[PDB]
Amino acid sequence: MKQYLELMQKVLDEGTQKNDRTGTGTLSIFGHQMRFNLQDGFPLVTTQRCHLRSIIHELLWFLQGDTNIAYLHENNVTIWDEWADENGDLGPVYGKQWRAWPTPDGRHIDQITTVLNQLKNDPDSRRIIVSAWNVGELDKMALAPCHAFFQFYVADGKLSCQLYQRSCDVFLGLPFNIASYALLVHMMAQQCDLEVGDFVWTGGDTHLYSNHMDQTHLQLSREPRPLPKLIIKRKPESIFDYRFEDFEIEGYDPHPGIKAPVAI
Amino acid sequence: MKQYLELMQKVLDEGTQKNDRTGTGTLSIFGHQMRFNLQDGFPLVTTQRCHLRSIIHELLWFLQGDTNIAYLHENNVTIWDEWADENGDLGPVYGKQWRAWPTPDGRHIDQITTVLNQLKNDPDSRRIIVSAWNVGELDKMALAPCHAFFQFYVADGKLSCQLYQRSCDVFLGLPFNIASYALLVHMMAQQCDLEVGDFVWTGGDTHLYSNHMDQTHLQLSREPRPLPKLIIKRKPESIFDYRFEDFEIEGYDPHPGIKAPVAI
Ligand SMILES: O=c1ccn([C@H]2C[C@H](O)[C@@H](COP(=O)(O)O)O2)c(=O)[nH]1
Ligand SMILES: O=c1ccn([C@H]2C[C@H](O)[C@@H](COP(=O)(O)O)O2)c(=O)[nH]1
Repeated sequence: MKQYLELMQKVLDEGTQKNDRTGTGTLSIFGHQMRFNLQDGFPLVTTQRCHLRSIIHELLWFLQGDTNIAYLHENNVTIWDEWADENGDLGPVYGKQWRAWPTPDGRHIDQITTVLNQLKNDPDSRRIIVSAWNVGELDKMALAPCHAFFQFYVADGKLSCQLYQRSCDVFLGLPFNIASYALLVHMMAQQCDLEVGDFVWTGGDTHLYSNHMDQTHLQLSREPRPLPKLIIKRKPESIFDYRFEDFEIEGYDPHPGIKAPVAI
Repeated sequence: MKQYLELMQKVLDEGTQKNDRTGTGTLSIFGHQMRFNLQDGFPLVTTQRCHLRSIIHELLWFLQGDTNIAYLHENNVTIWDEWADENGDLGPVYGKQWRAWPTPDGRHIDQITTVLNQLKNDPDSRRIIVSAWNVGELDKMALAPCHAFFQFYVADGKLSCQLYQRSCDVFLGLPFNIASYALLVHMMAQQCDLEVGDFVWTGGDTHLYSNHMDQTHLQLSREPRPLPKLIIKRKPESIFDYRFEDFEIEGYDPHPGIKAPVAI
């Protein structure tokens, strides 16, 4: 995508050498923002083939408030294997904070339902927020939330959403983080009878790993193709009733996939 | 300031009519980001006189973990009077979340000290974050945090900071939110022996109230003056030991102040 490739070029031209936790260096910039008008089409990177299958199951899993990978395994989705323990537990990550944020007084807060209530009853609210940054449970999580905080907004019958991502691997992580939240905006809007608006991506430490230089130059030489269109085949009774097969992406014609290896 | 006036013009040209909770309409945009190189000077609006006295005491108060306005009153700072109850309590707002985020297991998390520890021991960390968005305590707060979440970043000996502000009154709130966090970046950097870098402001619902149109046009006709320089007179033993008199702003020559009335 145009916005995506411009970011890639910006990290190359303006990034500072910065080390990560494993010791692999990165080229990093701090603070960036991109906007995607969802009416122009589904924001799925075309300059390299992205497989949506995993994204969709992962999102459905988050909505379930599930933090054990069993559901992912029944569908042979292995993207969280790296972090799970022998029982397949990840600790109180995303889904748990979204659906059951624990309070000091013994309650569990359903932020997803809270957000739906606000979108239907008080759409002008400037506090329609979901946060996975639960300070008191950070130590128990396999990993600290990257996509930590997001806010919804309604104006003229259009649902917009801004995500704050504290850390971002532009090559390997970003394509998937964008498609994931754009998808959630489409589900949310369908359930609230609103049109889709903008998905605003805001990043903190936005970077490219130094061992991904050839892959980046290769993708930077490719030309963006038309964006696909997302179609939701049915309208479930609630946000927790979607199923994998309800979604179809039409018109997605990507350039070949590029492999990016990681150090251990 | 240039970035500030450009935002003001953008809300006028691109904002959508949106109602707020009191019923006063606003012109609103969603998602905006500005960057301030703190080495270029202290980001205090010059196209209208801003009084830093209140900003400074409020910040010192936040750092104390104090949520009762008594300290503000001893210094005749009344900016929180509107929200306090008869005892002068605001509930678990900013200072309490910053210094004593309560966990379900009975602990109180000092996010400010946590952040200092990381800046000194693990400066490359991509998780140096402070959040006031404590979902479990929102109902008890006089008001939901506007400046909800911020992240620090170190690269080449420079301390940068990005604030996520969910809601923003460009005329009345913004000048003060910027100066407040820029000040905190200077204190933080002094305590960690780092140079100051960039303060990145990211906003959610960014707006101007409709009864502030004349004031906005008046400020938009003024020319930005040189930015002042902040000087910190001494180096306290810790981040909790600053005092009002440690700060001096030099070279601040603002245009006259503009009053903006609010509906009740
Ligand atoms: O959804 C995700 C999850 C992780 N990352 C990246 C950012 C980093 O390169 C790494 C996490 O490192 P820490 O940031 O946490 O340290 O993975 C993403 O880009 N997106
Ligand atoms: O630090 C602050 C605190 C409040 N506001 C503004 C944003 C809104 O105009 C109002 C809060 O309204 P709600 O957003 O909460 O609804 O005050 C700021 O700009 N800055």
